[PDB]
Amino acid sequence: MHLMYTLGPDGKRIYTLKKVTESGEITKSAHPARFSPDDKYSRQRVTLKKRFGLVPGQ
Repeated sequence: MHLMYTLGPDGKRIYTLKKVTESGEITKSAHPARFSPDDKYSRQRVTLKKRFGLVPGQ
């Protein structure tokens, strides 16, 4: 039962994951406070289906 959907900032199904390879720096898609992390807005089907591009790096 992997892959999660969020309806917070908008309300749809923010695609993401929790498994080991769950998004990048960010906790997973969605917004952390300001347009930063992928948010699941990194066009799915790209890369390798892992994470959504990440952003809140360090």
